[PDB]
Order: sequence, then C-alpha cells, then structure tokens
Amino acid sequence: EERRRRAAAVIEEVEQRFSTPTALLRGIADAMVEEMERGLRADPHAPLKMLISYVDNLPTGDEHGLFYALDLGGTNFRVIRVQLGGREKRVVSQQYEEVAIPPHLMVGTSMELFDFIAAELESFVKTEGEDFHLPEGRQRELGFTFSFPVHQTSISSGTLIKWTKGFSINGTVGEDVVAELSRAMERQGLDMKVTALVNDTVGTLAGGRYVDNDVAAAVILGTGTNAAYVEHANAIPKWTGLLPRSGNMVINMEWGNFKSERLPRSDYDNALDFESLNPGEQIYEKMISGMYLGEIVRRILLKLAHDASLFGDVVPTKLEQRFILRTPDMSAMHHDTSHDLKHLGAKLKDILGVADTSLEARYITLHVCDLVAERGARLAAAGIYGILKKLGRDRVPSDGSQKQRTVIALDGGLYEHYKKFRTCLEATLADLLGEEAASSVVVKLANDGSGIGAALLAASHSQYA
Ligand SMILES: Nc1ncnc2c1ncn2[C@@H]1O[C@H](COP(=O)(O)OP(=O)(O)O)[C@@H](O)[C@H]1O
Ligand SMILES: [Mg+2]
Repeated sequence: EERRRRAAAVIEEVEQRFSTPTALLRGIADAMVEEMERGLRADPHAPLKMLISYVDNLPTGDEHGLFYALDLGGTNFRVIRVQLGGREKRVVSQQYEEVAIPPHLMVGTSMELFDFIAAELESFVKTEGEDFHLPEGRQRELGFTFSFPVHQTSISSGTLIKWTKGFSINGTVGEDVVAELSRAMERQGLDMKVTALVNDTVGTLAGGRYVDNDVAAAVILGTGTNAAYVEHANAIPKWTGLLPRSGNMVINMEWGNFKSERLPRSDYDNALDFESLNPGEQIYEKMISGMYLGEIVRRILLKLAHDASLFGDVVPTKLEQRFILRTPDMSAMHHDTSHDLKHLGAKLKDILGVADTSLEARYITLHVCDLVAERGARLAAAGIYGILKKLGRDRVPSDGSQKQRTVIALDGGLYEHYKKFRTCLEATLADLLGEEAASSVVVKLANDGSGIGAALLAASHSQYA
C-alpha cells in the first residue's frame, strides 16, 4: 500500500533520531559530569544548578521525637507524622494522608496553593492520635519537601528559582517558600515551625540512608525527573562559608535542565518544548519524565495518523488534543501481550475516540511506545552513570581487592509502575557499568522517601521543642 511505505518512513526517522547506542550514552554521561563541574563552580549559564542543600549530615538512626512532614509534590501532596524512637526503636508510629493536587492550583495564586495544603495539614494534626506525644509547651516541628528548584539560604529557608512539571504560579519566583507556607499555616491557626526545607531528591536520599547506610544518591522519576547525591564540600568551588564538620554536602543537581547537543532530540521534541509551559527549560526532563512520555507518543501517532491514515482516512479529533494520551495510558498499552493486542486496542478506542483499529495499527502503536520509553530509560541510565562517575563509582578496585557497595535510591511513579521502563533503565545502567562494576551498584526503590526523610532532617535540626 502506498500508505504502508509512508508509515515506514516516519517510523524510520523516529528510530534514527531517538537512537541511543551505548557509545552515545557514554558521551552523554561524560557531558553530565562536565556540567556538574560547571554548576559547582557557579559558572554562568550552567544548565545544572547544583544547589547547595545545607544538608551536611544525613540521618543516622538516632533520631527521636515526634515530627511532621509536608511533601509537595508534582501531582499530589502528602502530610506525614512519625514518632521516632532512636537507634534501637526507630519509627514507633507512622501515619500519612495523600491528596491529589487540583489542576487549577498548579497555575493559580500562590496563596491558593499554600492555603489548600495548609488546610489539609490543619485537619491532619487535629486528628493526632495517642500514639504520638508532644511534650508540654513544645512547638510541633515540620520538614518541608518542596519538589521544585530552590536557591537554598539555610537548612530551612529558600527562594523559588522557577516552577517545573506543570506548575506555573506568578509571584512566587524570588520568594521564600518556607515563609509562604508559614504564613498560610498561620492563617489556619496552626502552630508549627518548619525546621528543614529540602527538595524531594534530597529528602529521598535522607530517607534512603535512614534504612541503608550505602545510599549515595537519589534519582526521582515521576511527573518530572531530578537527582541528588552526596558531594565532598571541598570539591564545590562555589562554597564560601566555613566547611561542614562532616566534609559532606548533598547537592540538588536539578538535572532535568540538562541540555547537550549529544541528546538525541527530534522535531517532536521541539514542538513539545515550543508548546510547553516552560519553553526552553528542562530539555532533558522532557525526554524522560512521566509528564512528557505519553505526549511524545501522541505527537508521533499524530504524524502517522496524518501522513499514513493510520487510524482511518480522517485523523481522530481527540488525537490532536495535547496531553490526551497520558503516560500511564502509554504504559498500559506497552505491556499488552495478547496475540491481537486487544487491551492496547481498547485503550486506543478511549483515547482516540475511534471505533476500531487495524492489527497493524496496534503493532505500530506498540512500537512507538517502545521507542519513546526506550530512549527515556536509556538517557536516564546515562544520567545515573554520570553520577556514579562523579563519585568515582563507575570502576571497581584496581588493587584488585574490595568491591564497594553503592546504593541509589529511586522514587517516582514512572520508575515504580512502568515495568518496561524500569527494566530497560537497569539493563542499560548495568551495560554502562562493567559486569564487574555493576555487581557493586544497587538500585533501591524508596518511593515517597522524601516524606520521612524531611521529617528526619527536621528532627536533627529541632529547636528543640
Ligand atoms: N502506571 C504508570 N505508568 C507510567 N507512569 C506513571 C504510572 N503511574 C504514575 N506514573 C507517573 O508518576 C507520576 C506520579 O508519581 P509521584 O512521584 O507519586 O508524583 P510526582 O512525581 O508528581 O510528585 C505521575 O504524574 C505519572 O507521570
Ligand atoms: Mg505517589
């Protein structure tokens, strides 16, 4: 059919532009490290901000007391509460409540955002049961995870640099995010002090090390993507204070903003960025993250539907709608194994609004999902590889003796729930490492680990009382 060769040409340029041979991945990992060095010396125009987090001591286990945590949150926010027992007892009690963020609150007024989340924290502390005790006269203390880039000014204070992953609230850039929350808690008649402000990457790394001593980094793969790691404070040229007692510092790399001419981008990525909420920003994230994967698939399917009549001789109206194909929908289609792809086809009926689909159209769709998820997962593995190279963990002992154990905590709905994405991520990372080096790296799932991690860092920075 002519329509068949016209479809093969589209799929062929997708394969060509999206191609990520291991050799290219090593050059991208090298460029990541190059960019990490630029951000640590405060280079102008550095894509990676490499933010000092003021976390110089990760949790040890001896944390004790009662502490709350507020976790925000690209798609949801959760309020957490733990009773910490100490090196031997640990988390005696724990309670949490997760709430989905209404879509308007991502793009409205900052007072509406913080009023909404502070009101849910209010009704949450009001149900504080008897398993959690607060000594008399004392003030309840909070750990605040703020999943957006913040120029840190103390362990508990920081300026919003910019919004990401679907958020766009005027009037917060430049403002202290902890003061903005503190005011909202006050308007709710709520006695709490924020004693720790962390990015969700820094929090997951805190929560990860609390249960595994070898956690060296945290990678987030959810609605957005980002990563944090532990750096040597004497390896940060832009550091100007004293130097931490522990010689360590957690860095929020903000690696979604990574950009490199080595990144295999296409016209679909240019169009996606052009019509986005933050054009020109977060180039790397827009190839990896959950908010954008399904949208890349939709734009490829649209090209096919138009240039090859893939879904009929009239392009389906719904297919032209932006973000109509969410990434969990992409994930559902991708995992269909039935001989006729009946579940991929059932999903396509909802999302496209068509009555039916060719078996051949279903296999093309499955192939597109495959190419988009594969490129995102391989590039994310290249980023993790770059971190390991920064910590000198890409290689094993030369003296031939003593393999280290390096743990990387992973968090986010993409990694947790997109099976093909996760296994492609881990396979490529193991490929990038040697067979010798890979047996020393652990990818641990620490989902929503910034909740307890923010509570732990609020603990070690209490007032007290
Ligand atoms: N089944 C799935 N398949 C693919 N991606 C998913 C799936 N479930 C969730 N996700 C992605 O993970 C995100 C939710 O992850 P989570 O870390 O809880 O929130 P956020 O990253 O928004 O703070 C969603 O926005 C979605 O992009
Ligand atoms: Mg979640």
